[PDB]
Amino acid sequence: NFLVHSSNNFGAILSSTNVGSNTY
Amino acid sequence: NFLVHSSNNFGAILSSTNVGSNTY
Amino acid sequence: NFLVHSSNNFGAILSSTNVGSNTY
Amino acid sequence: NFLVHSSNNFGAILSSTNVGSNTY
Amino acid sequence: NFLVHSSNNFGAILSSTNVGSNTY
Amino acid sequence: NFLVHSSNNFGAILSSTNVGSNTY
Amino acid sequence: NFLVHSSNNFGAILSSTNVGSNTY
Amino acid sequence: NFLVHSSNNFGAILSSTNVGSNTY
Amino acid sequence: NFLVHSSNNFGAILSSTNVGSNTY
Amino acid sequence: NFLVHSSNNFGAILSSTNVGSNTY
Amino acid sequence: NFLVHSSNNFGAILSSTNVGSNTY
Amino acid sequence: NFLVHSSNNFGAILSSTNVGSNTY
Repeated sequence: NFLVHSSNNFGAILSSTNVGSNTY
Repeated sequence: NFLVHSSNNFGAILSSTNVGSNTY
Repeated sequence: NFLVHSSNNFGAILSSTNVGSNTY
Repeated sequence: NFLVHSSNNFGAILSSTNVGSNTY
Repeated sequence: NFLVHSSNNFGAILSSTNVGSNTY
Repeated sequence: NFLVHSSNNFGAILSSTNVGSNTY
Repeated sequence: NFLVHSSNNFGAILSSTNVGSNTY
Repeated sequence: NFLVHSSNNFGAILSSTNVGSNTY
Repeated sequence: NFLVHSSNNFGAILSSTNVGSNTY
Repeated sequence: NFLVHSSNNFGAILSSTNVGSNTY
Repeated sequence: NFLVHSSNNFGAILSSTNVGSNTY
Repeated sequence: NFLVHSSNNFGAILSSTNVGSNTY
């Protein structure tokens, strides 16, 4: 069992996450 | 069993996620 | 069993996800 | 058993997903 | 058993998905 | 059992996360 | 100008929507 | 100008929405 | 100009939304 | 200009939202 | 200009939101 | 200009939000 995980990133990443604004 | 996972990214990524704004 | 997964990205990606705005 | 998965992307991708706006 | 999957993309893709706006 | 995990980052990353603004 | 919209639902509704699984 | 919107729901609703699983 | 919006819900609602699982 | 918004909820609501699991 | 917003909730609400698990 | 906002909650609310687990 030989397992290899490779992740390479070379680009700018912009992330906006909004969770909420719910009225109950 | 030989397993290889390769992920390469070279492009700018913009992500906007909005979860919410529900009225109950 | 030889398994290889390769993912290469070179293009700009723009993603907008909106989940919500439901009135109950 | 030899398995190979290759995915290559070179084009700009724009995705808009809206789930919601349901009145109950 | 030799299996090969190849996907190559070179064109701009624009996708708009709207699920919702149902009145109950 | 041979396991290798490699993560390499070379791009600027900007992340904004907002959780809240719920009225009860 | 008098306008009235009335929607009444009394039956169980099951909806499954799958958008995707496209290879480019 | 008199406008009235009324929505009444009395039935169980089950909704499954899957957007994605696209290979580029 | 008289405007009235009324929404009443009395039934159990189950919603599952999955957006993603795209390979680029 | 008279405006009234009324939302009443009496049923249990279960919501699961998953955004992600994308490989770039 | 008379504006009234009323929101009343009487049912148990369970919400699970997962944003992430993306490999770059 | 008369404005009134009223929010009333009487039901137990359980919320789980996970943002993260991204590999770069």
